[PDB]
Amino acid sequence: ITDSLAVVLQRRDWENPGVTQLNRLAAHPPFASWRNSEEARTDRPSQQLRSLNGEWRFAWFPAPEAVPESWLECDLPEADTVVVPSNWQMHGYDAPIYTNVTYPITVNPPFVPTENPTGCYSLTFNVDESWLQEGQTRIIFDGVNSAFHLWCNGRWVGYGQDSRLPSEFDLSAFLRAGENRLAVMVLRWSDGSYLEDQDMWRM
Amino acid sequence: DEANIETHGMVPMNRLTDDPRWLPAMSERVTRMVQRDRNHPSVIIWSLGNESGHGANHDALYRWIKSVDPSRPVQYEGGGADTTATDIICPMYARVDEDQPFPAVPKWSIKKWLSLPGETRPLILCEYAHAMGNSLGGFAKYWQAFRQYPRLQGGFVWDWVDQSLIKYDENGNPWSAYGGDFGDTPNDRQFCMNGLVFADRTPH
Amino acid sequence: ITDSLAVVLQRRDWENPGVTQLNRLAAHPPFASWRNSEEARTDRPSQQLRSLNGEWRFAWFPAPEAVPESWLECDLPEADTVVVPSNWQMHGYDAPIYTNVTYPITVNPPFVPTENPTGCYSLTFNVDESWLQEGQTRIIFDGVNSAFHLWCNGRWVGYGQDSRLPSEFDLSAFLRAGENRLAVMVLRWSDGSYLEDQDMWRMSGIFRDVSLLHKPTTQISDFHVATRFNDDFSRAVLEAEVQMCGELRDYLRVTVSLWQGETQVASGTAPFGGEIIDERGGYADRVTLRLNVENPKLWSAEIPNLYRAVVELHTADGTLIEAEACDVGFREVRIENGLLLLNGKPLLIRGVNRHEHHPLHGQVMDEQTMVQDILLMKQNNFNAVRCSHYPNHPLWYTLCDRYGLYVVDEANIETHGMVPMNRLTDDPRWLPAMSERVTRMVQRDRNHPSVIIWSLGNESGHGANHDALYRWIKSVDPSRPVQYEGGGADTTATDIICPMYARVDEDQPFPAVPKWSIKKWLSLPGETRPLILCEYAHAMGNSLGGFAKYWQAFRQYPRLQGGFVWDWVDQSLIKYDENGNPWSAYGGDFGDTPNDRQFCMNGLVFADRTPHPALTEAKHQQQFFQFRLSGQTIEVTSEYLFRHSDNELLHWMVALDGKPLASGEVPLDVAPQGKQLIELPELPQPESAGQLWLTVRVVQPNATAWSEAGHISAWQQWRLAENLSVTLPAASHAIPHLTTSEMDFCIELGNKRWQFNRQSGFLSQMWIGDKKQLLTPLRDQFTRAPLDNDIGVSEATRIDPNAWVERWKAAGHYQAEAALLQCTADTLADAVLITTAHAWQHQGKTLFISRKTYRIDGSGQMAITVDVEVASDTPHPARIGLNCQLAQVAERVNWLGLGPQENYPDRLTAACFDRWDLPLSDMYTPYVFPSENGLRCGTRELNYGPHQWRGDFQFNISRYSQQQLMETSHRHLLHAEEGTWLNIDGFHMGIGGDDSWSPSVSAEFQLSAGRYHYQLVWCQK
Ligand SMILES: *[C@H]1O[C@H](CO)[C@H](O)[C@H](O)[C@H]1F
Ligand SMILES: *[C@H]1O[C@H](CO)[C@H](O)[C@H](O)[C@H]1F
Ligand SMILES: [Mg+2]
Ligand SMILES: [Mg+2]
Ligand SMILES: [Mg+2]
Ligand SMILES: [Mg+2]
Ligand code: NA
Ligand code: NA
Ligand code: NA
Ligand code: NA
Repeated sequence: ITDSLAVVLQRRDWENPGVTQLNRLAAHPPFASWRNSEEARTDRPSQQLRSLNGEWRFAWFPAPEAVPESWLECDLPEADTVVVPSNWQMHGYDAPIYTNVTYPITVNPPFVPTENPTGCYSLTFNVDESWLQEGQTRIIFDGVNSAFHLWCNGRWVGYGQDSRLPSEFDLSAFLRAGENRLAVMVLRWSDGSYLEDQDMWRM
Repeated sequence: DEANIETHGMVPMNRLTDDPRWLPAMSERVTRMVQRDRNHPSVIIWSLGNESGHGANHDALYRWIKSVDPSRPVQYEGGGADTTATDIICPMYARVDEDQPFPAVPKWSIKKWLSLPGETRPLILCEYAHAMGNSLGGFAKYWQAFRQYPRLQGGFVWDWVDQSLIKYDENGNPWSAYGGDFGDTPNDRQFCMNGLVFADRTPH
Repeated sequence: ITDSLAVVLQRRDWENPGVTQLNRLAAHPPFASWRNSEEARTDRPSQQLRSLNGEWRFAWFPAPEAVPESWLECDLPEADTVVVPSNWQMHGYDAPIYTNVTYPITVNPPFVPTENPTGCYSLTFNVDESWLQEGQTRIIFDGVNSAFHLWCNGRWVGYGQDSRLPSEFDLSAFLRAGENRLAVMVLRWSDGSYLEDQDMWRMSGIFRDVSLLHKPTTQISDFHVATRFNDDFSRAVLEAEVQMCGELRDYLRVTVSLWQGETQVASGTAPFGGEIIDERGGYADRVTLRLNVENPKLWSAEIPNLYRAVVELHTADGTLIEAEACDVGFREVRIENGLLLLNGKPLLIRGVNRHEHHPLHGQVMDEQTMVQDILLMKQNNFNAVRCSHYPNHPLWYTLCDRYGLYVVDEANIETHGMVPMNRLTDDPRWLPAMSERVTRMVQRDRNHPSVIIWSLGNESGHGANHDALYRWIKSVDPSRPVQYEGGGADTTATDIICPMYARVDEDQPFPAVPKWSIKKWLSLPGETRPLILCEYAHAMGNSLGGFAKYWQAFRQYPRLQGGFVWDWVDQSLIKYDENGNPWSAYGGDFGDTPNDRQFCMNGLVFADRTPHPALTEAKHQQQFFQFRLSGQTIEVTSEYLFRHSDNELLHWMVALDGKPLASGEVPLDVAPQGKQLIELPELPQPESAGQLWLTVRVVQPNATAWSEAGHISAWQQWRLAENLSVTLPAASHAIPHLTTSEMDFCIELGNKRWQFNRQSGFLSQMWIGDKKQLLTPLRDQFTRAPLDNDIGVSEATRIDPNAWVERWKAAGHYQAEAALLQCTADTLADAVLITTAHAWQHQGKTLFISRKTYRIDGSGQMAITVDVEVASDTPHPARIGLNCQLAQVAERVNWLGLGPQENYPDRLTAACFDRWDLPLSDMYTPYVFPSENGLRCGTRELNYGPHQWRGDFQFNISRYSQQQLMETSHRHLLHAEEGTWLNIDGFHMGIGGDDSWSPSVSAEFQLSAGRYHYQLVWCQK
């Protein structure tokens, strides 16, 4: 219930420079968690590290509000299957903008426009329970533009800003053995946007 | 390595950078970077960001890094390319011999810049020789100067690849698109194409 | 619904350093929103400003969760009516805690404990709708500890952290005409708590003012003032920067006027829009004016010259939108070439640290008190104060501005309990939080002239966050230097070397963060900064020993620019006994755990603002006039930088052993930093025997704003001469008669009789007539009821085997047994002679040996001679003297020696040698935590009752045995003993105070000679 959109979006974290993250872990150099020296030594691949890149389900909305509560629970009918990672403008969802100096949105920090292209990404996956027993399990987004909320198995997890750095969260307490489902709600505009006026395509 | 901060559209440019309220946000942007990348030998300079004027938040951040990672110098062009927040004079587009004396943030000929009273820093252009379209005229002037003045230690050309996107015609023919080609508004058109190479990595 | 607690508290903002506020407005100097220039100009009261202080409804809960949803809606049945502002522990809701270092809660940032005392405050009020129509209405909390949520008319509004700064919110959209209701939920613990580990009582609530402010939609959002001068201060520039909020229109104007009372000194008007600042342009919504001022009058703590500045936001036609104002001081603070200057001159800080504390109100402040403090300080020669360790109540600054005191503004950050101390300060994650704490302060206080230094906080180690912040300020406000002691007192984050408790000449070389002798500190290779101690001379209990050493050094070393004593007032609270009797309480007195006991009492004054004796020592060492005596000439030197001795009278006087022979008066005429010679009239050359002493005092004929007429501001005395007595006692027509029992010896002479017990070897009783005179036999004494300093602990937990007391105890000083080695009696031609020798031992060790002679003559005088030997290997004893309990009890006490206040060997410079007479009561110092006190040194003659003692000693006298004192923890528990207790010391150890958690008594003050000798004469009238 407090995991409810209605509730979560109430705060409008994306319109507050004071909130740039929620429950996001601390930063650090790259980890693999090898369990064998040699492997690490030779840069092999670590099994404690797993990619979630691939097909995912996507759905676009003109606004966060328009997102339907069910989304949390169940995938949409009208959802598409998409490759991650990617930029949604690249898939026809909306337009990429090429402005230099001038902000794409109206200048009224820390406010973002009411119509803010929301992208609901979801993904269902499996987890070895071995992981579920001992240790700690976190998820990592190397890059999400510009802002976003996150749920795991219906449960609200956290929030993050800054499109260029990684975001990490402890999933440890939301995971179930076997089948899990992530629901990431991503926003075009955020207060972070005011700090991202680079002369490039806005995606 | 450069922090993710550009407030270029603000007015004046440092509207936010000079505001405490934004300090935390900014802060995160620097700290985190550092935290993440500091072990790579290729990173040799830290940069606070780009075109965000010059504000106190900058000074504070500059300092922070200095304290945390003294192994690398810090640079930042905003607000004149020679502020208290930069270890290197890193202007963008300063001419070899001509001065461009804008108010508040003039761009001196780089040879002159070095000699200003009290100036002691090295100078490296953060941006030079705009490679847009049929360009790069005058490149050699720079090289020569760089070669003759010790304190002129080079620069970074702007920039590598054109920021063009592919589109298709009815015949499913691909073509290079730029600003406004997506009905995107507002837009700056070709301005996103300043590379030395074409998006496909084919050389100009 | 989303206004629902259930929902709101879901987030648990108070357990997230990332969230320090929600919907809180921006910081700024104080606004009133006057709508009339004159009013603003004269500081009248603005109607757009309304106080919500008063009766409010309160209810307490063990936890936030326990709060009931209805609360939002309706007041509770079980609610109480309470006064705001206040601290709820002060009303019995829960306990106040007195812990120093150790955090009250468990260390697990950013987590607070589950049981967290919640206080629900509510208030219903009315609003003129006029306000409701146009403009903007916000509310302001000057102080709420530690964190809180807020609702208005059922609607959730915002959240805030940092107990020491104001929180503002726009109410504009929640107000209804007429009846409104606020609901504030306040929490004890928050993540903010981790940044608030100050050594003080841990309290909570809405302890500072609550108010409402009505402002135009288009208003003045902020402004700053700055003064620049020529090389000689012959001319200045006032520069004001103003910012506006609202919508911008070309007919807008700004006017800034400067007033000197009735006089308008300067004015300037302009339209918004700044100079180009960068490639994008300037600030359209700001404007900066520059006013020229010729021969401005400077502000100083010596002479707080003020000006009034008015900022009017108006239209081009003349219509005023609103006004704001402030007092302005023309002064320049700068560090140049190792020195801290003010208006070009190098300062000498006579400072003190001060907390916002009231014995009754807890942490709630008021004008009345504030002023009191100020007055006192000023009267005691203080010129500066440090806001240990958070921004103070706003009024304070004004007062200081007006009265004249230099101030150090300090950010609200102490993480003392962390480990290592900089665990958080060195963490980026905490940077934002920290940041807010500094930025906001600055934003708020920067226009006050009294603030001359910014401080980043206290005892939080040294971390990068510090450096960053230091820098920030430097950039934003270059007008003042920044200091910070953490991490060694000399880091990159401080402009001044500001250690705490560094000794004058001794080094304390702790690892990583050694404390060098301050003279040495300056000379370290590459060091160039000035040094000012942020804390020195711990005033806990009977302390301040060694104060003068500091003063002297300060005076001799240029770069030593003073310090701040720690600290002003004891942090004691009042309690009541069953008889509804009030009494001073300290740590643990509320069952508070954990606690640091007396540790919260380190003031120069008692919570009621009653002075400790130490205060005087301070007053004297800090005097602004210095004297030198040469021949018949007195040299006077002024330590004023800016004023002339225009309210000064010098009274002098000569006395012989107390007998005044001549006195005079001379008006002072000295320039700041100048000398004045005073020629003395031929002095009297008494024949009589005794000591000739000269004494001078400085008086303020006329009253001042902080002093009464005839105030004494300085004094000094000198011994001119000595005429030794060569006379002899005339013959007695008789001589005492000795009688020997088996049990003792009896000396008789007239009505007089003396008895010495033969087994004890002591003078056991004596009679005058048929009246016994003693309840206790006269005997040697080598110890004292430990002083705070002797005990020396800073944490209840940690005991120092090196503490004096520890050593004394362990040595058996407190329990050694006397042993008669010998006792003899003999009859001389003119007297009777008694001889004794005792040994004090402990476990086979002989600690001391005492050898005496008593000689009674025909005149009925008893002369005593004492010679003591002390084992080289025993710890130096606290004292060497005698004691006894007299049967009698009298009203007054009269002596010829140093006085009149309590004075100790290492704390007696302020004392004067003269003849004093006081009531017995005054001979006792009611230190809350009791110990040895009331001593007076350099006494030659003492009178009590029919008795008289002569020699050269120190003594104390009261109704309490040392044992009682030593055994009672609170002043309120002592009770007078049967007669009068008298302690006569041939010698007494110093008291120390460089710090109170280590041995701080200088060697020159220890009883280390090994051999001591003293004599006395006892008689009656
Ligand atoms: C330097 O100039 C180029 C112009 O093409 C870009 O705008 C960069 O972002 C700027 F830093
Ligand atoms: C300096 O020392 C005193 C000791 O009584 C207090 O703990 C202050 O807070 C500290 F800064
Ligand atoms: Mg935000
Ligand atoms: Mg740009
Ligand atoms: Mg918080
Ligand atoms: Mg402390
Ligand atoms: Na070169
Ligand atoms: Na470009
Ligand atoms: Na000095
Ligand atoms: Na203390």
